[PDB]
Amino acid sequence: SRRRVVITGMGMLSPLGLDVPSSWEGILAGRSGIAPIEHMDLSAYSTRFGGSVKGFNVEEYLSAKEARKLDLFIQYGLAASFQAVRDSGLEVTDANRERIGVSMGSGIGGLTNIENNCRSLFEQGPRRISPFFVPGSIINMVSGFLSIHLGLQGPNYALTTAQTTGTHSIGMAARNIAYGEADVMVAGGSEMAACGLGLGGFGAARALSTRNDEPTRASRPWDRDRDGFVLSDGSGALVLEELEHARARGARIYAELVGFGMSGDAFHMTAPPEDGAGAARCMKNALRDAGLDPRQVDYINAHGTSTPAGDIAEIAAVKSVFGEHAHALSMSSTKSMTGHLLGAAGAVEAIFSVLALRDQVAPPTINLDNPDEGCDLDLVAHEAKPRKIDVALSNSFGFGGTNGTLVFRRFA
Amino acid sequence: SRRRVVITGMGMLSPLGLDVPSSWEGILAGRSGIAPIEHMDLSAYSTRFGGSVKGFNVEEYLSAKEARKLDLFIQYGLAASFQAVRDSGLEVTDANRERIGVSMGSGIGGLTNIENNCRSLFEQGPRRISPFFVPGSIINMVSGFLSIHLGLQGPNYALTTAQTTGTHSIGMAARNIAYGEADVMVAGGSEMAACGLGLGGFGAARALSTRNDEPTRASRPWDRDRDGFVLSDGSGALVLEELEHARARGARIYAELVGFGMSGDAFHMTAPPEDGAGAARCMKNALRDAGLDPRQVDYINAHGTSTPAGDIAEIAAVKSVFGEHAHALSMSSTKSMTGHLLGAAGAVEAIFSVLALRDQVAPPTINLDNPDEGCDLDLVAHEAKPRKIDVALSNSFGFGGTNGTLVFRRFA
Ligand SMILES: CC(C)OC(=O)c1cc[nH]n1
Ligand SMILES: CC(C)OC(=O)c1cc[nH]n1
Repeated sequence: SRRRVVITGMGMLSPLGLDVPSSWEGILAGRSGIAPIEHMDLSAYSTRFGGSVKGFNVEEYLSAKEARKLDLFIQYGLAASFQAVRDSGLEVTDANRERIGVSMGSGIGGLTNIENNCRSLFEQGPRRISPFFVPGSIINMVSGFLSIHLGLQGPNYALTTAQTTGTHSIGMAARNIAYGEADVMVAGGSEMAACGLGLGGFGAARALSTRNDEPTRASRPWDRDRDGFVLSDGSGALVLEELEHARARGARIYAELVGFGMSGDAFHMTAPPEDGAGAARCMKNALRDAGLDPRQVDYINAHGTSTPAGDIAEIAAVKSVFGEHAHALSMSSTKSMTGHLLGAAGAVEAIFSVLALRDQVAPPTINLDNPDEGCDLDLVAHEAKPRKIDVALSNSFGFGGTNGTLVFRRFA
Repeated sequence: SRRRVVITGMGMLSPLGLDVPSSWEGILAGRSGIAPIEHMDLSAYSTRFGGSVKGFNVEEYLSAKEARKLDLFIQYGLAASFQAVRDSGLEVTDANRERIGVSMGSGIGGLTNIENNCRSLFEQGPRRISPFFVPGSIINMVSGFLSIHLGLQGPNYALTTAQTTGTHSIGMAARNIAYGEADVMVAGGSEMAACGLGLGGFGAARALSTRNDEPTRASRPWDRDRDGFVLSDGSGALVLEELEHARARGARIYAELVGFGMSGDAFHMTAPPEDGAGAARCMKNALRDAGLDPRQVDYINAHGTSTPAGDIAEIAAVKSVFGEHAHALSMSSTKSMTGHLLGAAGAVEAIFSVLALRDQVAPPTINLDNPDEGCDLDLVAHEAKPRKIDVALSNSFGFGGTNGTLVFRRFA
């Protein structure tokens, strides 16, 4: 028998807010966080908008001198991590520091910093590269810096599974705890790929919406006029904790993490199978892991990226796993409002699923004006829907056909 | 509960060879794979040599049309993976495809492809960025592409823990199998960071040997005249398999994976603690996980990077863990010959530890002409040493204070 894993702290930066409550208020209000990007010249680019973190002050977390050593994706991950630990009320001691670890990841990592160092290298040569370039850019430095700042000596690692990172990081941190390798883990993801190589890279593959004239309507999952995903920045972190450890210190418990599934499509480098067969195996794996019947699922936070192929494949997977119950559950994409935070998408979407359980409200899919052929489920179009939610599922699918599913249940 | 995990296949690209047998021959001969770098002009750099993969032909594995879209680290990862799956004799079928996954990691990933696309962006513009930029450069796509080519539908992910990547990848893939998430995993790492940004960034940190006049003598772990690590390229992959699954099909078993340790130092972004406190915690976790008496350890494949602080912290950790027995075991650094493959270092060094068990020989630490103060263990100076080896341990330490230990033993 495994130990049980509960959520006792959450932290976030998103295009809707600098913490969880501000973000969640934007989610329930149906607000968009998408705007034209201000921090660079995008004249030559086919996409000029995305979800930026507005008003972030790294000096609430680090000295200006510490912060100069670290890429934005690392600053964002540290901010979500410090928020989640504070939110949990956990006290790190000599008695428990070896039982507390970190799994914070990223899809694309230190693109901005690499881009800024390339400028210096071609302009002036290698003498102008920062001494902190390597440690300040590598994906495991959110886990490393957090562990150094807080004295965490438990398992210390980072996942990178592109758009699935946040979901895999959380699920494998839950495994660490379930099988007794740690009592507490800080887990999630962070991303800041709005540089030329990000917008340019995804733009070259024709993956991005180009609705430059109306950025707030660009992200429209399952709508007949969708034209690709919206690139967004930010971070999510959750304090995962063994149940008996949480109860002993009187921790506030948001929800229980009951299931985790993984699968590979083994199909294509960027496209899903049109029946979403890998996403179907993943969800069934997560439900078998939790000991749940499909009929017990009330709410799905979809991957729902606003791509032609992805959105439909996910409807097919849900119809196949849930049969008739596909028309009773509610499913929405919060990416209609946040855009796609890539490696952080699963971390902020885990937090939205947990708060959907806490508040007993399904977040809306905004911009769902004309649902496409076969998109006939309850996708919570336009407006938040209060409803009963005992079980919430969160899905992430990524480049390489790598899939993750998390199942959260109410804890009483 | 926990199932046992064995090694049934191995694969490698290194500075010593284009497969496992050729690389291992070089190891037991005391041959250096370090040479002046040919593929670019380094006259502006303080380090002008390293361990390149010499004479690699990707058209032994993949069409030139596919290879053109993939960073070298992906090419190197696929080559090692294809060798390991063939070496295992495993047949992938509809009956087992959902039970075979992959965890191939990298420390920095597609830095050469990123540097080339940065040139295009700055010298020309974003219209010249490759449509294959993202899927040809991001770390999770060795796992991605390998699943696509072989039809692997099991757990599909990637670790990024800097110089610890290869050791954590193998260790967490063994956990997947032990706990029933998969019956087979392809696990290890790949690196190719030998571009301007890579040599420049490690250069800016003064981390690299500048022994340009004698490259084969630069990597000299525990020697008094060491002056930093040597940057090297390549990949290691291993087929991990549940014991009864391996027995059922009549697999050739190289060794058993009995122990895995993780720990965080929580000390510094890049420097080890002088007493090797985090390495010592990590090795003790691994030895308890394996159900062993520390006096059972016959051979240690050291991290042994040839840095002033790293090499001596590692002696201190070994003396603390093993006491008087630290004088009876043999410890060596294969980095003396290969240099530091970073994210792949733990993967090739796991394979070198397994072959030390098959052939009952400790690989040499070459270049160890004048051992430093307190470096008075058996460090197998100059020449390979045949001896009894029932238990072999492989250590990796990384930036962020991330630590990993693998314990292997002989199997009936
Ligand atoms: C991103 C792509 C590889 O996957 C999807 O969009 C998807 C949707 C349902 N299953 N996979
Ligand atoms: C890579 C660096 C942070 O750590 C080491 O070299 C080391 C040696 C013993 N403990 N850690």
